[PDB]
Amino acid sequence: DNYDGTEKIPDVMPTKIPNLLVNGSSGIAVGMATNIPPHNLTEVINGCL
DNA sequence: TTTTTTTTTTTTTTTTTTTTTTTTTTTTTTTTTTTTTTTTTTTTTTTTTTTTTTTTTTTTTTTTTTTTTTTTTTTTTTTTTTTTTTTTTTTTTTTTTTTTTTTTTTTTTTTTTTTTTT
Repeated sequence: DNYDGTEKIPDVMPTKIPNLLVNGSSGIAVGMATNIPPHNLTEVINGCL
């Protein structure tokens, strides 16, 4: 449920694409900090297979 | 195949101008110091009956020096003109209202790289 409690939000998307490796990410947390480069979708799917 | 003319951007560094850091003078601003106002009470001042011996005004008459007085000639007063100040129509500029068009900034958090100082 959302902040008001009047509507629902997904906890996680049911992805088919490996979005983390594919599109990458970059963010600055208080203690941690992530920096993940993008990747090619065909190569990542071959690795998954 | 060798040799000859011309064209411009650079070795440029110096003159002129512009931009950017500076600090004397009249207009603000916080402080201390002197003018205003309200209570207590307090000896002290001040309002009001009675008696009293006083000292200045009103019977009457006197004069003299200020009140009569006329007249010459000044000189303040009034007239016109022009300048200086005051005051009010006129104009200009700016601000606010509510729907529109556009934009612009300050910080956390981590991790890695430049970019100065020691």
